[PDB]
Amino acid sequence: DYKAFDPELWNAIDAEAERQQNNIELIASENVVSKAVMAAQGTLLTNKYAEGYPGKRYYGGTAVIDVVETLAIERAKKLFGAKFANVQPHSGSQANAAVYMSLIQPGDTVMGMDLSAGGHLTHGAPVSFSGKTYNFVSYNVDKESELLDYDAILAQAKEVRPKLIVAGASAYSRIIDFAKFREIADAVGAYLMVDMAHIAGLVASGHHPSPVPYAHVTTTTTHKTLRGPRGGLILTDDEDIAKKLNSAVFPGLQGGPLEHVIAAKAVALKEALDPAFKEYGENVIKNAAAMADVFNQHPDFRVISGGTNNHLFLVDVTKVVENGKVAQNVLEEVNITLNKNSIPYEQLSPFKTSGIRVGSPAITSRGMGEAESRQIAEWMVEALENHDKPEVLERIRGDVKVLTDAFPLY
Amino acid sequence: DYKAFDPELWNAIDAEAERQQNNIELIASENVVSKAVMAAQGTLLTNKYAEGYPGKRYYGGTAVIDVVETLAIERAKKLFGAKFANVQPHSGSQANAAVYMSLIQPGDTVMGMDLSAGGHLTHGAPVSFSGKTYNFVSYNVDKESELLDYDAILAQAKEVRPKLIVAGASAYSRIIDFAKFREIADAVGAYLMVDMAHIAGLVASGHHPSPVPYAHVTTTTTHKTLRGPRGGLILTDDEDIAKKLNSAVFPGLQGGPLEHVIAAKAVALKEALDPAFKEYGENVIKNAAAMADVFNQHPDFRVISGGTNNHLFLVDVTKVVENGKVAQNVLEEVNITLNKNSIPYEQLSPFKTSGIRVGSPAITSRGMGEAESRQIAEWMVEALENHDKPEVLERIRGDVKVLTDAFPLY
Ligand SMILES: Cc1ncc(COP(=O)(O)O)c(CNCC(=O)O)c1O
Ligand SMILES: Cc1ncc(COP(=O)(O)O)c(CNCC(=O)O)c1O
Repeated sequence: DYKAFDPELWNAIDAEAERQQNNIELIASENVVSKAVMAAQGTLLTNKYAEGYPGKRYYGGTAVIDVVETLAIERAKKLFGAKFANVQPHSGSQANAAVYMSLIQPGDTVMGMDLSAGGHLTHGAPVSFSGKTYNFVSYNVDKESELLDYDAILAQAKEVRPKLIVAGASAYSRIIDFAKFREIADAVGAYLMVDMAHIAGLVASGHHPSPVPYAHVTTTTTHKTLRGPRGGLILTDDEDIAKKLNSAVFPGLQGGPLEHVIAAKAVALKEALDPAFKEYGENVIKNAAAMADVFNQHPDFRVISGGTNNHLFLVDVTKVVENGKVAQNVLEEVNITLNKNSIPYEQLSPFKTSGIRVGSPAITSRGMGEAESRQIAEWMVEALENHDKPEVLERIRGDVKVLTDAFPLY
Repeated sequence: DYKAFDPELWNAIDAEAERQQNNIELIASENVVSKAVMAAQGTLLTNKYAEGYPGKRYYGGTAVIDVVETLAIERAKKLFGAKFANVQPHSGSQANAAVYMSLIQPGDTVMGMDLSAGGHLTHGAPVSFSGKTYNFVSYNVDKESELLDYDAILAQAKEVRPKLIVAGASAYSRIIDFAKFREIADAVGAYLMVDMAHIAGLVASGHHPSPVPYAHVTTTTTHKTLRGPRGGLILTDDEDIAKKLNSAVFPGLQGGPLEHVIAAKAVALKEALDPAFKEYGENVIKNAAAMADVFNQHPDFRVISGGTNNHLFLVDVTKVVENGKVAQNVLEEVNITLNKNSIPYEQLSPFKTSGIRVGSPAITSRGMGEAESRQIAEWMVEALENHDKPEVLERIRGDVKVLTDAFPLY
């Protein structure tokens, strides 16, 4: 009945479902969640106000909510090996804000990865509250290797004297050495915060090393590789920091939490505890590597750092099309959606960029394997090399429908 | 059948659905959303990253999200009579942070309603980002009348000279005069921001005059009287302000918006544009006045300000029990949920308080009318008077059950 009351809206919703089905989604930060995760978010837990924490709420009627939120906290702790977790943050951005509010004061100096080399807005962009409220100094990757250089970062930290060093990225493909990051922090008396949003699913699956034992605080989105609902999570092993973080999230930054989304976080966390989640990780890794190999081997394309050891990579497209916006547009013409992306030391406009970013998680969740991944990468190459040949694009689009038909979304 | 995979979680959701069904929910900030609102939040829109705004997004394949977000925006504009809307804020709290970021600077001075008299945490509590970043100086209500004194407030503003005045409350039962707050702001060169979270539904129905033509910026939750999903929303008629508001929400404070929630916002807003929504407004007013009438007349209970012209009211219970907190524990024992609440010039610990806050929107959304409202108040009065007599509560509990069964939740 309700779809009949509001056809403009439900038309659009059904349209997005079909668009997800008919597109090869390579946006590295997307995934395809389980029906269970969506169903948890679609429940009447949305009607409950629950300011406060389990056992100390500011409203009655919260005993069941407590069981739910407590499930979520305990499942995170268990899955990531942390002594404390906070599952209330609305987003990754909010989780990160809460941590800054807990460990440093406005105007304090913070080191963060450079936007262009893979850092997130909340790691010090001047347009973000992060850059506005704190004095962020950025570190980069090496210009020749495109890898983190832990000695250079140490040398810079010794000069800069930060209160906090932030590690983690949106577009770095290689394994990060968290033990080195903590060594660096320790050497200049800084806190270390790790934002593992992109890699949390791989930390869970055993395919990326955990920052949890080395960071004072670890943040993540519950979406992305962890294949959860859209939201945030915070972890730590320090009881005192945990009190500060809890106060920072509420009443410091947020009001009432989204308990329906929290339910959905509990769902996702239990899915990631299942042994099958190790299989998903292994496949995420293989699928991304297979796609990258195609570009490595092709002479007109270069993969940043020469490859990947996680779920994503970047490709410099500028020998074949003008810039990354162009490549993003062309691939979209063949129902392959990704995002243009700055590469390290990017020479072009931020609105244009020299690169594209590709990820495996969504296709891996639809059940695709190495060969499909390889084929996709061939079609991307082919579409960019023939971007001005409508007839080729038309043909690729049809080949892609065969593949999407063959691995249905749900 | 995924519920079989996680029975702890899903049993808990069932428990909460039965708690909500067998409970008279009088927490004034709660409501009961339509199946359609829940369904929209349970969609696969949760899979989609949409940093940016309609037409100017960071990622590809966002043409359908844009239709959905544009519906929410267009509906908020039609419904509230505003020229601009931003529907991305994750919460009421995030919405208010964004306005401050847009209109004033850290350290600037702001007047907002005092917490004891029903201002919100984000209107200046020293444990909120609001009081930590900006110099909040509170106005109160008259000590006698327990009403807002616009003369007193004008004079205080003339001493204080705030950059911004914030009006709106979580616990004031009377009409707020937004024309007066704007003439007050105007007299000192201040912006006026109204946070209408509690009354947005009544504004929507015509039962409370609107702040929108008087406030430079209006904020609200989408949950509460507007009967929508948990979320925030921001309105203005000034274009230059709108641009800032948008930059503040993203990349200023947030990252990716919750487009499934935004779909749900769109749903709720079309519901509120339906002429049936005015009938709901009407009953919300009446049901609250009826529950309030019972306490006025009872000699052991005073109702703050003497009564109400909106969806809520406060009651001093200290005659009959020690404090608000105790009231709340007792009433919960008969399946009546509300919250303890400071009364103006609260004497007692804020962990205790002298009052209860009562609201009609949830019970009105279940179909109850004046007789049931009145009866519910009788039951409350009765349970507080008989608070250590378990055989009585047991009886009230049973009579409550008849009424909850009679007005089933969905
Ligand atoms: C590392 C990192 N941290 C925080 C966030 C922010 O999360 P919210 O959008 O939930 O605020 C992101 C999003 N990154 C977007 C991307 O790479 O596509 C991120 O990659
Ligand atoms: C006036 C007002 N403004 C903002 C908020 C905060 O919204 P979020 O909780 O979505 O951040 C509230 C919550 N008020 C809680 C209550 O009345 O019980 C509020 O009452």
